[PDB]
Amino acid sequence: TYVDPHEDPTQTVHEFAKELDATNISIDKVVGAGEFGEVCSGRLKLPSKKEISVAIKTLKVGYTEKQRRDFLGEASIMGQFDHPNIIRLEGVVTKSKPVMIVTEYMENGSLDSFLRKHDAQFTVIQLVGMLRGIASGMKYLSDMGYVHRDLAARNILINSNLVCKVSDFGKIPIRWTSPEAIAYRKFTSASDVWSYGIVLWEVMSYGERPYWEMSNQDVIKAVDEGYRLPPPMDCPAALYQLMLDCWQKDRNNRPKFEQIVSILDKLIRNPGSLKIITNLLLDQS
Ligand SMILES: Nc1ncnc2c1ncn2[C@@H]1O[C@H](COP(=O)(O)OP(=O)(O)NP(=O)(O)O)[C@@H](O)[C@H]1O
Ligand SMILES: [Mg+2]
Repeated sequence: TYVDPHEDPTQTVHEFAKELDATNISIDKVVGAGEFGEVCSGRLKLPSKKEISVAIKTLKVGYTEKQRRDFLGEASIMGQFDHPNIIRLEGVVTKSKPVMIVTEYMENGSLDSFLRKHDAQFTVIQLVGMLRGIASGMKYLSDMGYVHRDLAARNILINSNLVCKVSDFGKIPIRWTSPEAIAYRKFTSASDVWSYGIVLWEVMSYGERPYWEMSNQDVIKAVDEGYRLPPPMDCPAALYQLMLDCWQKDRNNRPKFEQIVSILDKLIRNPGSLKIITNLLLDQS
């Protein structure tokens, strides 16, 4: 079971995060920018003396106490999960400044941008492998009682071996959010399943934006009317059906993450199944 960080004296992070000795951290280069400061790549020397690659996020100089709480709050969530398809927290640095969060390094970065650089260049089995990993991570998160609420290809990271891992544990990504969650903030693991369907579409579309640049009001209305994203080019029928199933109007009719993992495992085991190949499309009822 997950425990929601919220009134601890200062750190609920140390309950779920190792304090690292900064002598064990080396910084290589800046690789991104976040809400709270820079993201860099580097190396961590473990207590066993093994050295691994890591991503390092720093809290900007002159941070507000709210910024520090939000920053470290991500770590306090992430550190509750230990799963091959959820980004691994190596630890935090809080006893010296800048404050740091250290995570496993993912060489190929965010999944959406990675796929956009490789349009039509992976096999269907490679894409299904990516999707299976994401579903497996979500199965564990849902098992722990955690609703992600931001599941999107931009919040999945991918490593040198194409292994995909759920990231971003911080209103309202409209394009990724279930109709009931938009309508009245009904967030459940079934709303994450909806989001997963959108990620499935993103992956099979090589990082096309869901609903393109449609007005948000039109995304909301169109989906409510029963319209759905169309099958990506050369999309296996099995995978488009899985998207449609994730996008059922009635949240109780959507598959559970365990079922999604099972469906994808069957496609991996019987790759011939993927050879059957399938503007918004109306599929009311
Ligand atoms: N563990 C990691 N390994 C390698 N690169 C990473 C890692 N974490 C973050 N990055 C890189 O840093 C970028 C920004 O980090 P991210 O976790 O997306 O923070 P953010 O606050 O969501 N900012 P953005 O995604 O740019 O709006 C990502 O797109 C990656 O390229
Ligand atoms: Mg991000």
